[PDB]
Amino acid sequence: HPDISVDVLVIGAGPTGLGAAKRLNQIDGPSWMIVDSNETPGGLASTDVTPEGFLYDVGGHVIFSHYKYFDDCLDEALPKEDDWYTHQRISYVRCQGQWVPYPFQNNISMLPKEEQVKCIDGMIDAALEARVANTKPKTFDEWIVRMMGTGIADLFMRPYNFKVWAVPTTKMQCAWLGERVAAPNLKAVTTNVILGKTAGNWGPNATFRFPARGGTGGIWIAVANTLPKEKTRFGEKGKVTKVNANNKTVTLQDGTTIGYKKLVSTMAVDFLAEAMNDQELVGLTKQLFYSSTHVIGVGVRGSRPERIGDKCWLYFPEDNCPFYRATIFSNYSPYNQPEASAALPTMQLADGSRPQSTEAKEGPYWSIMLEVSESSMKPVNQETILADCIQGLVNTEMLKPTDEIVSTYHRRFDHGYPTPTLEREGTLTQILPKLQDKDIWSRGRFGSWRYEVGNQDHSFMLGVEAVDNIVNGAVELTLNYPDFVNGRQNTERRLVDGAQVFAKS
Amino acid sequence: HPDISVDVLVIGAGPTGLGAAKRLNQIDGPSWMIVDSNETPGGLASTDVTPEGFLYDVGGHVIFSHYKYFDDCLDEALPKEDDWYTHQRISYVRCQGQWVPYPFQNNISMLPKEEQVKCIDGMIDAALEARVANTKPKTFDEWIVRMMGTGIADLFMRPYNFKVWAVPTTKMQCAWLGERVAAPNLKAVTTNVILGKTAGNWGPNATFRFPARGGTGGIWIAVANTLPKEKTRFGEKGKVTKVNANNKTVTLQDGTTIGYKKLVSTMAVDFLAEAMNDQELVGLTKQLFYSSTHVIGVGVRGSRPERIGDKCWLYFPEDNCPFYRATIFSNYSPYNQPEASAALPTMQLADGSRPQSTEAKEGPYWSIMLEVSESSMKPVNQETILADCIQGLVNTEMLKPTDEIVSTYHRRFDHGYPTPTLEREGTLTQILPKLQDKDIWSRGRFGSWRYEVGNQDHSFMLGVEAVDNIVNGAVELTLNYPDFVNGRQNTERRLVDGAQVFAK
Amino acid sequence: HPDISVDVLVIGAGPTGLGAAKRLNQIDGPSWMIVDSNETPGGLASTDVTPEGFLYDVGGHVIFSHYKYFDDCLDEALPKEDDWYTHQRISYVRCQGQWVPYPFQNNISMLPKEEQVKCIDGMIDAALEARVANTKPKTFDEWIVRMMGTGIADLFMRPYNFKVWAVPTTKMQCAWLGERVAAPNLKAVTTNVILGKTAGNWGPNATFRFPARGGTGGIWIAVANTLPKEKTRFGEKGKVTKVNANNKTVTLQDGTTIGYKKLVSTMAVDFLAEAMNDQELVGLTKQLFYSSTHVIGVGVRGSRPERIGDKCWLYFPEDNCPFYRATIFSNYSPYNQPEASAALPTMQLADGSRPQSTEAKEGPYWSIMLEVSESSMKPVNQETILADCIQGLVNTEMLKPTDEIVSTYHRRFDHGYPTPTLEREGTLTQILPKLQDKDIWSRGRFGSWRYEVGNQDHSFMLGVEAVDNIVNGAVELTLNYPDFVNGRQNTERRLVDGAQVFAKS
Amino acid sequence: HPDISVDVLVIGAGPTGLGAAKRLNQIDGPSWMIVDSNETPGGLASTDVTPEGFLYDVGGHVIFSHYKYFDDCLDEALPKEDDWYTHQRISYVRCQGQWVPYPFQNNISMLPKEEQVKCIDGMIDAALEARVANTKPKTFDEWIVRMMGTGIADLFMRPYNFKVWAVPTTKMQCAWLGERVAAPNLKAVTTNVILGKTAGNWGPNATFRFPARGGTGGIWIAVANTLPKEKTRFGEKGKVTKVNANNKTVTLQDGTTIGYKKLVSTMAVDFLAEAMNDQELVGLTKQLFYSSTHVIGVGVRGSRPERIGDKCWLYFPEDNCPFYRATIFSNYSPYNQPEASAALPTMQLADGSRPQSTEAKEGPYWSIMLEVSESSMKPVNQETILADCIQGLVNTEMLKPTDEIVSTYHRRFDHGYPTPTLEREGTLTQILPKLQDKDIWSRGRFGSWRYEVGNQDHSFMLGVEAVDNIVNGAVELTLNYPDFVNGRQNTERRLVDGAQVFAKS
Ligand SMILES: O=c1ccn([C@@H]2O[C@H](COP(=O)(O)OP(=O)(O)O)[C@@H](O)[C@H]2O)c(=O)[nH]1
Repeated sequence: HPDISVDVLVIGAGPTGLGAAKRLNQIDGPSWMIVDSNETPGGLASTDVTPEGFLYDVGGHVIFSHYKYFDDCLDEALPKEDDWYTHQRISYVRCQGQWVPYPFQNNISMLPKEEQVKCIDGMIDAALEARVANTKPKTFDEWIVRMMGTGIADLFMRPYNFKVWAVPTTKMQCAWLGERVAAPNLKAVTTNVILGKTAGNWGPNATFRFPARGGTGGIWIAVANTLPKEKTRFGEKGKVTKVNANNKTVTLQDGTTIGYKKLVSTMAVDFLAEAMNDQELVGLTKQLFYSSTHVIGVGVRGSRPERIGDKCWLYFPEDNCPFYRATIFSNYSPYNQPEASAALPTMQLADGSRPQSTEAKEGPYWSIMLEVSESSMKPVNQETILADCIQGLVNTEMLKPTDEIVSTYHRRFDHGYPTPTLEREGTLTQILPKLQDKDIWSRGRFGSWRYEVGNQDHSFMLGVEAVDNIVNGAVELTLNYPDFVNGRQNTERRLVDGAQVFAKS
Repeated sequence: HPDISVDVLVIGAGPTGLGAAKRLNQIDGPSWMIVDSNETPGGLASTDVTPEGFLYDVGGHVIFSHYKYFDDCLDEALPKEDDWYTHQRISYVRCQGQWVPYPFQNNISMLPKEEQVKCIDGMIDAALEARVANTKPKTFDEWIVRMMGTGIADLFMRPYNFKVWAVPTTKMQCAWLGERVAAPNLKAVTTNVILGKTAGNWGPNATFRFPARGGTGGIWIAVANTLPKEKTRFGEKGKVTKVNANNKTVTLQDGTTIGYKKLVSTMAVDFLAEAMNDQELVGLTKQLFYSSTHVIGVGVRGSRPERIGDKCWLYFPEDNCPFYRATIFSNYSPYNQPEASAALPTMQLADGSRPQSTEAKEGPYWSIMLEVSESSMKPVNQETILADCIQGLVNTEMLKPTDEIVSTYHRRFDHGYPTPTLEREGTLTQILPKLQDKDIWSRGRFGSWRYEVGNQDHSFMLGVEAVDNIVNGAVELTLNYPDFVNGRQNTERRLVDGAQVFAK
Repeated sequence: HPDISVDVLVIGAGPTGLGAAKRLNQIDGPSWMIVDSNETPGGLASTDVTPEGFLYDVGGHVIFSHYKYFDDCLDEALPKEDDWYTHQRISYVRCQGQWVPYPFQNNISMLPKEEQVKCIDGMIDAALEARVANTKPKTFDEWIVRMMGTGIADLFMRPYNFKVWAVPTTKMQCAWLGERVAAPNLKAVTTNVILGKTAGNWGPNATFRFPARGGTGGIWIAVANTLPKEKTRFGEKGKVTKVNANNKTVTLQDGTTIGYKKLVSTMAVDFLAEAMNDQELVGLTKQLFYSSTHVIGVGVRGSRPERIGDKCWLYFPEDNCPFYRATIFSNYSPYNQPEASAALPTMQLADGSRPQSTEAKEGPYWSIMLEVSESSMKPVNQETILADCIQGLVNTEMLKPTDEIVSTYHRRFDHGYPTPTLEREGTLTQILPKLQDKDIWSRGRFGSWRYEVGNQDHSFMLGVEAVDNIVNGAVELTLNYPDFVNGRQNTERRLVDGAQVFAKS
Repeated sequence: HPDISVDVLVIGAGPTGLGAAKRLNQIDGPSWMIVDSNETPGGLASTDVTPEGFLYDVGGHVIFSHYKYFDDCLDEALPKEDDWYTHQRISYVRCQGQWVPYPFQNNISMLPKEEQVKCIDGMIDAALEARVANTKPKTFDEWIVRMMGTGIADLFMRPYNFKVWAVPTTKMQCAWLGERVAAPNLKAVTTNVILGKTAGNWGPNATFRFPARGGTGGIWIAVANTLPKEKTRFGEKGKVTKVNANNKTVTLQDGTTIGYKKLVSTMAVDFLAEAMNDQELVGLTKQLFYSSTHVIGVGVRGSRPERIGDKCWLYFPEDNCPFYRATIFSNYSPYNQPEASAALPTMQLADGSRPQSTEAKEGPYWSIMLEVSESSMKPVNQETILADCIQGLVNTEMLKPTDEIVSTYHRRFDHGYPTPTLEREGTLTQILPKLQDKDIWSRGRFGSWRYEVGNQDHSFMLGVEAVDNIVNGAVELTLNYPDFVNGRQNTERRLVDGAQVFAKS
């Protein structure tokens, strides 16, 4: 007999695991428990803070929900109006020393004239071939050339996507992008070139809210707080070291054993294979691909420069900086960095030289969060990446050479993005059903490895829907039909369902 | 305060209502109750019998299940292997003196060559056009011609569908057919023509099962029997006459009042609006279109003729018979008609003449079930339709003039098919949201009026999913996404889910 | 027996007849003569002069030669370099207050933006449609729309062509336009729009030459002059009144009769039929359609205005003027109008008002030549047309209200354009063979009624080739295969052929 | 100064040279003469006879004319009705034991059902792709696949064409085939498949005439006979050995020199380059490609067998025989082989065995003429080719093993077909104009190397038109525009033109 027995054990307390927990807690039927090796829940949706008081999320995190259930839980956890800030998405792409509104492909109008001709010519060729196309594109690259043409492909899509995905567009599938990659309309785009008009509204994150305190991690801390504490085990005491799939037993680092009837595993599935000592699973998970994410944080002295303004996040396709994206993190909340009266010495100027004075001085302060991808196809020198990011901020004119840096942050996240490679699905349809036969629901950004349903809401609902399948025979819609859930408002499932209304009387 | 109060009230005990009831019974949470004006549950999935002992379903009823949950409930209701008979899905199209295997286009080698030429030319035109198509068809008619070409459309799908729907194909939408591209398989069709080959779309793995006893209606009696009797109210005592949606009160014919928190209504939505005395909904539901169904049954003396053979159901595009479909119902179960030793007098011969003798003779017997549609655009003379069907049987060479008819059956079903008109969705998306705002789940063949999710399995699951929506916040997939549920096997939901395992 | 007998009789001494005569003269085999009712050769390629000394051709006459033989004859006729002036082929379209360089579509950058948008959108439709087109257009109108799209077609080619042909574009065939595919050059059009530029289809290479003296008519006087005078009969003495086909006899005004073995007739075929008293051919030729041409000339005082500049001919699609084309005729040669020292009084101001003085003043002078079409489908008030044209010049900003007009000219030419109606070929394939069965070669702008080979060079060569068919069995390429002769370098036939080189030895 | 001096020298007296000569003789202006290294004119349109009395043309030669001028000359040369026989083309393709009516691709209906499926499927794929194609095929092979599909390509077009052309279809251009390779109509072909109908009327030689005596060579002997003998020089005395383009002098084998002003050369252009001692031209002509033709003749004892019947010529794509074509030469004229009363011993049986006796027996007789191609890509064993042909006749059931052969013929013609390679036009555009600038008209099947205009009537007219260009400035239409001359009735040029009629008066 194990030290503990539950009907449903949940491994991991990032958004996916917390979703499972919240639904299990709502249903209030089967016995359950949730573990995490980190004292603080949140996973990749956590927030660090530097010794100088600058917060950094794990790169640009912005909340946009496809589901009422997710909204209910966020609202329950942070109920007050002042718990949140609402923002309009101000996003641009850096091209030829100018800012082009996102998305690039919908704003050819803001490019130099020569590039406009190249881009429109390409789009015209794409339009004409699309008129007689009877096959579907097989790769990301093919999709790009078919929907946008060579000009936009060469000028932006190919270099940008390598820079973020850390693999070439030719290596990726194209079934994942319905809600990620705007397909430009030939008429609309040439119309906007003629009129000198912009088109900045595409996509589900054109408007967003952000938590007032604690960064994104504050959401997940607060959501986890609504759970019955005795059913949680966060910390070294919650680290899973072994999974015995055959005896339905999990063993924690400190030796505690947990018996389960059903397992919801949200750890990276490659890690799960290893913990299962299941060599067949290990070899299959090794066929999957992922990129690592470097997050670099820079804290800067001074009121917000006019050149920065209300910008939220910014894309960098070009080669004068190593990061693919920058977020003006100080625009998301005034509590993402120190108050103006906080005294901090300058650590260095942006040009890398030492400050004239070592004296602690006041603010105000603003804050830039940078992301740099890494993979076996795109190596990164970890020792120079911080300095390279800062010089890149100078190169791109985000920072003046004389700007004063009062805080820095660098952290590498090994599992950053699950790459939509050509091989992904062939591999997953071997992995998942083999786990499913053992009553293991492997779910989440790396639990199920599907980026198109890899945001916080998707993740949370992967957890919720796993529970709903386990208990109520629900369809795992988010897991198996990304375009379906992303294309509709999912209003049916609520934090209070009829089951609870009826049972209360 | 009403005589009875329940959390969820279910109106109607056809497949849809029985689905709601089965799921509620499984969940064993909220209180509930199911009513029907008929003593026998089953609705349009019920079965009649003539005084001569010949059963007739409400027209051809062949089960193809898209759902494990539905299978679970059928298996539970009729668990024994000898409760069912299995058959291949054998069907033909009657055309120009031939039984052409379905699908029609793969079998046109049976037609005269000159006709084959016109068919192939038309399908070539359609394939060339499909190659450069950049719009979807807007009408059923457009969809038909783009798939088949002119000549083939004119021979089968066009005239057949008018005889079925009782409205022209030019007046119907085509989204209900699903997302498949409307385009010919030119090579498959031309290949069979070149080879002089025929081929039906059936075989050892393309089968259906039919209940051994009581016809299709036997399934629903069995399913209903698994319910707690006290939570059902079937018959005159269960007829709903008034629905006060603001009080959430329903009034029965005998005067009994039922209070509910949520209503699952499976009656025809047009009757619901009348029962609600809601003038806006009456006006809206009166904008929907439907056809009535005449079911004609003919019992015949003799062993099964070779010309009939293993045929299951048959299509009639031509105008030498009024029915659009015939079913050799005697092929579905031996118990659909009397045993061979049963003695019955001949009522008439197939050509209408009187029999030589009035004496009762033995069988064996076989049985034909016919369907004729009726709408404002296609009237039916109820006084001659039986005789006209029987003449139709002679014209189509199903019966010889000498065949001895020993039983006849005719019944008209007012609400038979809900029509996928071009206007349907424009109307439904005003009716359904309004009923939803009043906590009324109107669901079913005429509850929600969507033919593409209008079979027994869809109907059942419409009731199941409505309850799952009410209780567990489930998505109503069958209701809103027919292509979704029809394109996959729905395995997740079971008669025994985790929740019931953990509870015990 | 007739008064005169020849092998080959040529009726008409316009370019077609002169071509026939030049080839007969070169061949110097069969006997021949050429007659004309006019003492001056040239036909519709003649030139008038006003009492004030302003020359006017019969509307804008610009030579583009497809044939070496035609070049040879023009050179022989006017051999000196100073017999010609050379000009670039400079033309514009008057549209919405702008002079848009030709071709119209490559220059829509001059139009307002919202209109550019509508033009480009329509041309995009046209390009997409052209990509899947498997049929040839059947009318002029369909051809226009397929080449240009709706918006651009509505701005220029549609209203302009109605004003030219005096019949709707929907009533004309399109084979006469050549074999080129009716499809947009979308990239060239959007590229000039994107670059905001203009560009006409002329330059140092795209030029025409124009006779230094006597207008276009000086060419044909000089060509005719190389003929043996005794073989010509020009004037009232040369007017044909009767053609007896069955007897092969022609009768002139003064009662003179000419017998022939072969007849080359260049008179309007409908007139030929009348002259033949052939009721059947009369009935057929009346089924042909033609427009009449009003030529209006305006002589103006002043040096050439800057706004006019080097413009040569100009197109007018809009209805603020009755003319479809204007020519800056004073730009073709300084001898098309009086020298600056010549003195003329002002007849009226461009706004119609009387001049302040009636005194004769000096120049310099410039000159405008306008064309107005007329047909049953489009009447012309011959009494107001001059004044309407002059108002048109003001409306189109060609003339200021103050401009001083010193000379006016108006002449109506009954057979002006042979119309390429949908019916034209069905009628001509009945007419020409019947004439051919009688050894009658009916050829020329109205001799054979085919606009696409209705220019000076085509006409001249129609006569040349008819003679060559008569004598040497040559194929009549120009007559029967317009696309062939217009698409190739016609260098084989020369004014001096082997036959003449060999004979003189 | 040279021994002889003429305005126009014609080298070669095959159809092309005789065409030149006939026209120079009709014009009767410039002096001229014609020379040939052979005493009997006719070139590749000549006829041999075996010692046993069996005639053989140089492979299947059948007369079909696009030109009245050609007709006039044949009719003048052989004016009597009994000089000619008229025949319906009866032509088949040997495929899988069956005779498939010509053209193969229009008679899929005669193939076995399984092959019908493969062929139609292929034609369906081709039709669908052709619906959206916007590029011309570049190679013969591409054209084949595009117009007929892969089933017919593999079954018939690819093996058959290598077998005639002696190069693979991938090496040839496709601009030459308008009148040679039928493009099948999907509806028509599948309709005949369904109805079991044949379609055997395609093409310009569906009906033909053949001279009653002397074989094809009889025509050119008779045509040459109409020329002034003193202007001809045929035999060793007329063999050109040297051409000096700069001096415009030709040297014959016997040392005779001839000065010309204009040269019409009809010898193979590669021979001309060598004779010119012009290394640059030799180098260019070596870039052309040609196949050699082996003609094999077999005379057979017996009345015409029923399996042969009225067959004219037959095609053999299969590798069970070396010949690409067989002609039933005895069907063309009763005078192509001996009378029935002639006694001839049996030389061999068709199975290869010697016959019993040397007894000379009577006929009647019939005759098969076979063609085998050869090139550097397709060697032929000359020592066995006769026996291989005869065994081929047995494999294809044309001859029974016991058939008695009474005469055999074999001759190799070095230049047989000028191959339409991809490179041909590029090379000819460097060759022909260079010769033209030296007053050399190189014309004919190997004079100008263009197969699409390589028939007897084409060749003749290339000579006629060259003279017409030289004397009268005519366009050389056949040479430069094969589809033009092949698609029209060429009726204008006659043996008696207006010129001769007028001068005779
Ligand atoms: O059934 C047939 C027979 C021949 N050809 C083609 O026709 C061409 C010309 O052959 P033809 O015998 O008419 O001319 P010849 O070889 O005598 O020059 C060949 O190269 C073949 O490719 C064809 O398309 N279908």
